Amino acid sequence: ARMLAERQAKVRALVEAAHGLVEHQGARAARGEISADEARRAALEALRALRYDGSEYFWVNDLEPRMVMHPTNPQLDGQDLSGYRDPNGKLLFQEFVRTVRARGSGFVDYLWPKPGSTVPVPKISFVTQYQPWGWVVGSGLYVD
Ligand SMILES: [Zn+2]
Repeated sequence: ARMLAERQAKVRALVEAAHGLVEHQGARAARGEISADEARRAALEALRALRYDGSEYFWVNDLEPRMVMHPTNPQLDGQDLSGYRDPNGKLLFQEFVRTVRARGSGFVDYLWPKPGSTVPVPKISFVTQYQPWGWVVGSGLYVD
């Protein structure tokens, strides 16, 4: 059974929620209520704090690509990701940026550890963009 389109739909749906949260903050900056900086910090505070289905999480990177906020591997924060490869050599962050720059959003598969461990395992993530800040927002499921 497969059965996996359903899980991908749920990831897609949670990432769309994260897109909503980000647009909501951006809109407030646009109307001049908070500075752009406050808006970005409020979005990151919510994304850093949120989990779903237990330990599933969101991260944010920019278009360089450079990490903005990663909640389970925070040592990546501010690091240049161009050239970051998983163990099969995949430039996965470059592929996120190409996908959103070319299609607006979409699924990208790659190898990445589960929270709390270090062995990269098969992952399928939905990534989306918030263009006014040059952000990519993502979340994925672990195939196994
Ligand atoms: Zn509101």
